[PDB]
Amino acid sequence: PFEFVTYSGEESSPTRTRILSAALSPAERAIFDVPIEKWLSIDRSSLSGWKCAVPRPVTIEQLRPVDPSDAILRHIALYRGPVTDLQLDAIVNAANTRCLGGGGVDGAIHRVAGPLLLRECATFNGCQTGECRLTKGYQLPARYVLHTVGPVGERPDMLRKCYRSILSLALKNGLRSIGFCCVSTGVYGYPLLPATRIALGETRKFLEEHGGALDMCCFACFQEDEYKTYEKCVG
Repeated sequence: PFEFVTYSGEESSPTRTRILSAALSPAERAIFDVPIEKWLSIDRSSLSGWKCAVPRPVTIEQLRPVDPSDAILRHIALYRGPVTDLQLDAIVNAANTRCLGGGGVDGAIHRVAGPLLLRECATFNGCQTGECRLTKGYQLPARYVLHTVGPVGERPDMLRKCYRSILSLALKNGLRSIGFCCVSTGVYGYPLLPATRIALGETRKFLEEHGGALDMCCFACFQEDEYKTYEKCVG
């Protein structure tokens, strides 16, 4: 009934051309051609080209909410592991401005999802800082990927704007569960604790104003320092 909103903002190309010129099998081409709106509910195993690349996905049912009693914290969990394990409606990819893969979480999301993720990214012209692109998740257990570009260094309005762009696209398109990674921390140099407070603060904001639209915001903390910082902040 609705066309998805796939970019939160308003609108090198040789590389994009080369990525898009690569041959596809007929089975891969059929996956790539599924309309973005249908991917959420399609039976992915009905497509002969598809498989899930994560042997034991983590489902909503397996996540421990921070506090079941609380109207907000029943919808938040922490996960000790990579965001790519999470079988949710979307996971967040901490991309760069080119939005064509890279190192760290960007690179691992591309490896698990398979080469169609890169190909879909090559159909649009990058992602501005503060904004979010939506793509299918291909071989990930999660249905979609929310590609966001965080700021370099400690720019709080810009980082807030990432979390807003992500949560706003999720609400508009009916994505009810989101797996977050730690945007702008590590090599982009946003200090970990202040970044974490922005992430949790914006998420709380959304959960207060839009209770019946979001079932679960999961914060995947692959590293120990990330996990302990989030753990201390939430309870």
